[PDB]
Amino acid sequence: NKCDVVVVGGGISGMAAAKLLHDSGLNVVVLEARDRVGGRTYTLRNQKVKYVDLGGSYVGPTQNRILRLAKELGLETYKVNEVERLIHHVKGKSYPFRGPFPPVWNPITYLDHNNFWRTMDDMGREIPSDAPWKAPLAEEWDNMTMKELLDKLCWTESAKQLATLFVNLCVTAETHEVSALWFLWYVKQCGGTTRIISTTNGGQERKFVGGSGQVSERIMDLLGDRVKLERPVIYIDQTRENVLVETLNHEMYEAKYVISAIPPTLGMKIHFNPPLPMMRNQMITRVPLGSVIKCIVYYKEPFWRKKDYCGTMIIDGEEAPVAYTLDDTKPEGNYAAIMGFILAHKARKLARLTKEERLKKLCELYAKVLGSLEALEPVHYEEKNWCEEQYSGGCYTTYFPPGILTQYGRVLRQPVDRIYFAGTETATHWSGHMEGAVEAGERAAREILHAMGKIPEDEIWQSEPESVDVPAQPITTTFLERHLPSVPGLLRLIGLTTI
Amino acid sequence: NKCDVVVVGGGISGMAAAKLLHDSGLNVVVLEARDRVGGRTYTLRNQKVKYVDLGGSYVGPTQNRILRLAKELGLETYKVNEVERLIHHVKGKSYPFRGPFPPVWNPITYLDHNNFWRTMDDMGREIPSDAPWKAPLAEEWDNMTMKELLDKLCWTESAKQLATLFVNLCVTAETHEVSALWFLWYVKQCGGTTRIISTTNGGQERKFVGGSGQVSERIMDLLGDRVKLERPVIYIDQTRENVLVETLNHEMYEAKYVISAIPPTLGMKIHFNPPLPMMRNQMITRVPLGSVIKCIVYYKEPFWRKKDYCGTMIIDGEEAPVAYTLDDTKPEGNYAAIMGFILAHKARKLARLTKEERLKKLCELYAKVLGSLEALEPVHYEEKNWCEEQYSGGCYTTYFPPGILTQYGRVLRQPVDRIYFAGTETATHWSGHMEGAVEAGERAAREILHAMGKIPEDEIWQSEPESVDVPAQPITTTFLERHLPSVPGLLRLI
Ligand SMILES: *[C]C1=C([C])[C]=[C@@]23C(=[C]1)N([C][C]([O])[C]([O])[C]([O])[C]OP([O])(=O)OP([O])(=O)O[C][C]1O[C](N4[C]=NC5=C4N=[C]N=C5[N])[C]([O])[C]1[O])C1=NC(=O)[N]C(=O)C1=N2C3#C[C][N][C]1[C][C]C2=C1[C]=[C][C]=[C]2
Ligand SMILES: *[C]C1=C([C])[C]=[C@@]23C(=[C]1)N([C][C]([O])[C]([O])[C]([O])[C]OP([O])(=O)OP([O])(=O)O[C][C]1O[C](N4[C]=NC5=C4N=[C]N=C5[N])[C]([O])[C]1[O])C1=NC(=O)[N]C(=O)C1=N2C3#C[C][N][C]1[C][C]C2=C1[C]=[C][C]=[C]2
Repeated sequence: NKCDVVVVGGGISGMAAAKLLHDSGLNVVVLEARDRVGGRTYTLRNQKVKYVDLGGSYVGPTQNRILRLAKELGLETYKVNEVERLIHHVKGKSYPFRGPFPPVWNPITYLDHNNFWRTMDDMGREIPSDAPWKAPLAEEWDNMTMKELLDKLCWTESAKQLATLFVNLCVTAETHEVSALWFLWYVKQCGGTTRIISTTNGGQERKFVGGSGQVSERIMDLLGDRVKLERPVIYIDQTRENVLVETLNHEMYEAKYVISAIPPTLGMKIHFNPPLPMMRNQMITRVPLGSVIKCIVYYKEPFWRKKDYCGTMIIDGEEAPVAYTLDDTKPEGNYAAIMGFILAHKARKLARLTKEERLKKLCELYAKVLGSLEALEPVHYEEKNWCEEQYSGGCYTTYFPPGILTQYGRVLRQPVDRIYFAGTETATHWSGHMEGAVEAGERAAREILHAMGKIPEDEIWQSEPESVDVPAQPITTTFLERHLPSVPGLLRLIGLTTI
Repeated sequence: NKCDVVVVGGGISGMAAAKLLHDSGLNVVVLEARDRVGGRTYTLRNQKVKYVDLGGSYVGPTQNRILRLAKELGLETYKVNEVERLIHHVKGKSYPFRGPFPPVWNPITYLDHNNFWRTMDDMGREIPSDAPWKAPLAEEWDNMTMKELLDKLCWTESAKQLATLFVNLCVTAETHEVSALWFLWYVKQCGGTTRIISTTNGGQERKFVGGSGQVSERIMDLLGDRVKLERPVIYIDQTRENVLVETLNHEMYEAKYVISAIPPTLGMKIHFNPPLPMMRNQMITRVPLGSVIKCIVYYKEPFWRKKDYCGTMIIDGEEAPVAYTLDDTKPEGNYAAIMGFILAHKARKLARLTKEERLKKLCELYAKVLGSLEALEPVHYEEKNWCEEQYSGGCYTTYFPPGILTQYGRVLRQPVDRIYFAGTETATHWSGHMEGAVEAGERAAREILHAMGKIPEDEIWQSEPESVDVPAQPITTTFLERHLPSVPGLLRLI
């Protein structure tokens, strides 16, 4: 019944919030809908895989909050394998490469590719991380989809195709589904195009030894019986002196404050008294999560390494069920595995199939891409379709369709009386990621500490010292990358010389 | 506790479903979240207005189901005033006109306007009403917004501005918010551009004497204590022999079948056991409702009629809080009033203001557009911001953002075990309207009758005889309207 703060949701954000509050001496309760904590993180354990992350998994440089929290919990990271060559598979052919990005040889195509990424980052610099709706061209950019932006910027199909895959992979949505302003904000607040996408020096550099689910689990261990599992919140009443929070199994909790640490749209599952203010009421119907099946195919050995492939495949084309893979082999070199994402519309399309049918399709794809018959001999398979989850709504995160972020973005983390808002979606750095979950959980907790008069206003948002274990190299450009013209730029230079 | 069918939602669709089932001899219970029935319809009564529709109000030709149901309930309609001239107000100036549509004089502009509406209807003919995702170009049209389509088709700013207002008014959303495929389907399934937008011979021809709220109210009267008010459904369990439906006030209902007669996204307010199938689970997060404040300003007299204006104003431009009005005066000629809609982003923008501030802005706008100081002297004001409604989500209806209808549209009315889906959103004719609410409620009820073996499969979908009281005139085109070239067409001919 009675406590200081009810935290709705026991994912990383809710758990990080509860831990901060608990450490500060408050009585906290975590109400978790599922029979488990972790939410969009889920580490499955069995003898065949030992452990496997079926949800969020990767951490990297500049994600200092999750790294600190995980380290404090006694967790270690290891590096995702990127020793050997990456593969870019396009028009039925594999092109192995080193360095972070697929090489482009055609001079015009090179100009187009260079300009596109540059322009994405250029536009991003005009977008405040904490207020994307304040960008000078916010309305213009919000009123077009990423598809329209690609159509305008990409003068080659090659660039347009790679850019599309980039969007699909980053936010598990189609280019036509998402606002350009939102996507540009999303990339920028993850440190830019290079940082968001890279393995070495980027968001995918590392995984936790033992799985990411240990973050939430070990916090639950610390909190003990303060975490209530199988307590979906159905009702929040703020009409009386103390906030009343009711669960589906007919329990009532009474608190001074509430943190909502659930995906924004899942706020819809709660009936509010009094009703939410108009802007939030409508916002939570406007913010879907993306669509993904995360699939892990196990093999006797990491055979791709013998062919000087690290296991990273960037796979273009409608026929390919999986557009991106990473080596998921354990740091010890055993439980050899390829992790692949079935993205956006393909998650919808292929969900109809059986698990065995999806396995077959993946193996046949990998055999082609790796040029290896061994890919047809899996020893085990695990998958998770996040679209089916009632208490997630999707993965990885919430996307904003055209027009929504400028109209409703302001209210995402605006408190509603005594309800404060956590969740990765409310983060200003690495939103959509485990890192953002930590930032948002701890910020929301500190908003409550400030409301209680326990800390000053300037302590609500707190900077994080850089990890000593995972230092960040800066993202650099060359002179040529900076100043090479776009395709229309080159054409204007031709026009002026001809005239 | 125990009944044959639980209907979730006591709007027109839920009520029409419950009435059909009740009339067939089944024991029905209606679980309604609010302390009233009617949902997106709401008729307020007081001495100042007598009655006023603050939600859905208008009915017209080809809406034969709502007309039949209302007539059976003892309701009558009257005609919205369109005797005198309509006004098109653009770039700060009022252009009175007769006939249904604002005249365009510039030849190039005329060609562009003519082509646009014609193209909208041409495209709609390729969109199956019962399966828009089966349109030949479904993906192409679904993957662009209405803004992109208008940008492609409209060679004049004049056409683009009127087309934008048309979209804003029809679906209370911005052109950039909505899928082109969905919007083209929406218009087509209301009988086309002329039918959806027209007062005389269209969707806005008539209102119910006494208010539209009477449809739901009178069905509640028939059903008596079978209607449970202030029973928001929170939980549906289909794991056992009978379906279990739980409400917020801790009541449990047990039924053979359930009809969900709530806006699709409001399905999110219910926790499901077992979980919903993946496609519906995600669909109900992808389908918002539009944004509108419906405002009615009352005057001593319908003074605009004296200036030979009917009260219809089509008002372009960002500064105007209200883009569209109709005369809301009673058939008797008293309680003179102008009904206006504050649409889409303007509903969001102006919601910050006080009721009094909104009244002032509307009166000043109407004074300008009507060229009448009398507009500055209101005697009363009523308004409703549908964006604030927990158990509606918005008005008038659900819109589909780009990419959604083709990917998820199939599951909108697909049964989930013993749950069948009503609500205007699931209609195939006049979806988004009170007519669609009736169609969907009666169809969902008949799906359950068929599942019980009471009626054959071919009786699930039932045709409706035309109203004798509100007959439909056909929508016609002229030879020139049909064959005049577009702007690019004229350029190719040059
Ligand atoms: C799913 C997923 C996947 C598959 C993958 C991934 C992911 C995911 N991600 C994301 C993450 O995970 C997230 O962000 C997190 O986790 C979040 O957190 P939060 O905020 O906390 O949330 P959640 O988890 O959801 O939680 C919540 C909770 O609550 C609950 N509930 C609900 N409702 C309710 C409740 N309770 C009570 N009551 C009520 N009513 C639930 O149950 C839960 O528990 C990620 N992230 C990171 O960081 N990393 C990673 O890795 C991940 N993953 C991904 C990724 C991807 N990546 C890719 C590759 C390449 C690239 C990319 C991207 C970009 C660029 C490049
Ligand atoms: C709001 C509105 C307005 C302002 C206006 C209008 C409208 C609206 N509309 C629409 C209508 O109203 C609709 O459609 C109907 O009503 C619907 O129905 P239904 O389907 O049945 O639905 P609702 O109502 O919503 O109901 C539901 C119910 O449920 C309940 N819930 C929820 N949740 C829950 C519950 N319960 C239990 N549990 C749970 N959880 C609720 O509460 C409710 O009750 C319309 N329509 C028609 O027809 N008419 C009219 O007039 C209308 N309005 C509008 C219109 C406009 N118009 C415009 C002018 C010119 C033009 C236009 C358009 C187009 C073209 C042209």
